[PDB]
Amino acid sequence: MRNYIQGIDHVQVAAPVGCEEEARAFYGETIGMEEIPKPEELKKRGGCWFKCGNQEIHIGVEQNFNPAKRAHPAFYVLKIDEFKQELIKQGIEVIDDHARPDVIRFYVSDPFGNRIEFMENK
Amino acid sequence: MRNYIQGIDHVQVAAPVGCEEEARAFYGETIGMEEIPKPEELKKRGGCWFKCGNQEIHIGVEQNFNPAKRAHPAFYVLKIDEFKQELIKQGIEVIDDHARPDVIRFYVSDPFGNRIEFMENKN
Repeated sequence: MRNYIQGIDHVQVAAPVGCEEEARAFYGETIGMEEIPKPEELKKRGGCWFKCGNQEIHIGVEQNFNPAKRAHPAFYVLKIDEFKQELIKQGIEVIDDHARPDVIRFYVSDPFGNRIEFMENK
Repeated sequence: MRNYIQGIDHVQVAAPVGCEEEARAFYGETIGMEEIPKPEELKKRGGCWFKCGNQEIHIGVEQNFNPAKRAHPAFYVLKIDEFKQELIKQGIEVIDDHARPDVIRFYVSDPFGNRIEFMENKN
């Protein structure tokens, strides 16, 4: 078979109804992603989209939300140790991980309890 | 604040213990992604990694696996039309989505019940 898949366009992360202020304050303010406008048709669904490099993260509203604690997206970060201190400074709780040896990584939870990984190569 | 975040490096998709054969059959054979060897130190954890463009998908083993039927990763596809009919040819069930009119897209479930989305911009 031919090679159709070109990469990850975006990841969708779930959140409850009314999540927007908190989503904006964490993804936008705190970790510093740029919010982007949703397509006109999809606005009526609630939620927020944010840009990270050539990819996006779509925070989507769910009727019966449960956070994703295991499966999760991993974002590549420049200057990870500087970024991490910027998070710690803002009261974000971080969890370091040394299991993968040529990579620096840590985990955080978004305001809704969803697992996020940040990594950079050593 | 400076702009530290560069992109999505990978997505971790959960699966049960013993999933490797079924994961390779679907992610590798069916959808056609290239299997990537895991770091030596991580072998014992089970699971498999597949390449997609400058990104990866990591299938990670979970004893307490719960499939992600709603929140999911979305993969960009060239010639999605033709990709979709290649999946149907192989007996894969596809669920089209027409809500976003600038984009063609559809969902499938992997063998463990996780939702995956495929999309392409319209020309």
